[PDB]
Amino acid sequence: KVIDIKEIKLSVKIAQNDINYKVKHALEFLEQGKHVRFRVFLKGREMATPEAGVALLEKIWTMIENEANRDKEPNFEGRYVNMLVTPKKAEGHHHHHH
Repeated sequence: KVIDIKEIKLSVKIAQNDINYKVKHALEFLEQGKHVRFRVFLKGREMATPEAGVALLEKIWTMIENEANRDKEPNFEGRYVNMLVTPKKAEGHHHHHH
């Protein structure tokens, strides 16, 4: 595959500073025309509530929605809640290789 995708991980019990830092890189990779897969693993106690991961991911989406497109919704599947964002620089079609 020519499409390289970065899978950035987060946690329910995560610092906001860490989230902020991660969305920065997420945006930069999007600017490269790549995809970032946000995956969150429920630590243990919060594993009883999948919505915790969903809410975390939604916050991320809120932060980067300015330069990111939403590929799908965050959902709990395989003990990981994942959401994917497509770069807004997509559909260039001719915008590659100088």
